[PDB]
Amino acid sequence: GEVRQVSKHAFSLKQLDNPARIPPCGWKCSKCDMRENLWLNLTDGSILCGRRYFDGSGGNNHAVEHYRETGYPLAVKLGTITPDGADVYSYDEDDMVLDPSLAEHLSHFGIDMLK
Ligand SMILES: O=C(O)CCC(=O)c1ccc(S(=O)(=O)N2CCC(c3ccc(F)c(F)c3)CC2)cc1
Ligand SMILES: [Zn+2]
Repeated sequence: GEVRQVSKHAFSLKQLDNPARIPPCGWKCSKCDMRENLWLNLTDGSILCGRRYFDGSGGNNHAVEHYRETGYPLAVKLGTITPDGADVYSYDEDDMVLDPSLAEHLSHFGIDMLK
């Protein structure tokens, strides 16, 4: 349906130790020159570009390629984080999802969504 369901990964997500401090702006894909359509993987804090859709819109597939190598399922679209939530995608469930632990998962990378 249209409503975003809770990811089965959200409660128990393992976030790796020694995370980067993710700034509030100015990000780049670590694999190419893209400065828009960037996805923060919530396990490892990688910042990588969104996929090429079958219409030829979107990025260079760096975040999806990283998922295929790591199995790390949850990513948040940088620039969509507000006090009211964010755009969160599950590669595993293949859907936009709700992460009830989003505030904690972002706080891991020094992101205060409330700000
Ligand atoms: O990228 C990544 O690596 C991570 C994010 C990701 O894989 C992903 C996949 C599917 C969706 S979606 O199902 O919500 N939807 C898919 C069609 C999109 C679209 C594109 C162009 C349009 F012109 C349009 F009208 C719609 C809008 C978004 C959202 C995100
Ligand atoms: Zn890229």
